[PDB]
Amino acid sequence: GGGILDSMVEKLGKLQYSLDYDFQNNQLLVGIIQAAELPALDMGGTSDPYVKVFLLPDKKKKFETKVHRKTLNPVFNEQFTFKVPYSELGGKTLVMAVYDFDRFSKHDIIGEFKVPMNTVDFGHVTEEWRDLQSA
Ligand code: NA
Ligand code: NA
Ligand code: NA
Ligand code: NA
Ligand code: NA
Ligand code: NA
Ligand code: NA
Repeated sequence: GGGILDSMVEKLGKLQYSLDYDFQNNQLLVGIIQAAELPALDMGGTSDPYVKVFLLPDKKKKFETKVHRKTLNPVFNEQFTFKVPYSELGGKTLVMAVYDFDRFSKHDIIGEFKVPMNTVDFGHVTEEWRDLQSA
């Protein structure tokens, strides 16, 4: 069953987020809440996680949480706002990507996932845990 095991979702941790569309101010609100069970490094190391948060296909610069040093279970508790009228949302996709900050080399991705806005349930707050997907 090795081929089948290789196809399984790898244990790269999970991110909890929330989402709500503010119809008063016409903006998408995103909560980056916390991550859990991020993978250990070699030599028993922990990573320095942060999250990038952004819409596709939009080309504007990505939002980022603070970096949380030396933790596999960070609590971010950050909010981000996207000023996009509802009518223009559905064709877009929200991306959340967790990276390992390093000062001296490329920041390795830990993993990512995507939320197409056309299967967002508008008008109720969305909150879930999502397994980070390999990249
Ligand atoms: Na696997
Ligand atoms: Na694998
Ligand atoms: Na493999
Ligand atoms: Na994975
Ligand atoms: Na997983
Ligand atoms: Na995972
Ligand atoms: Na956590």
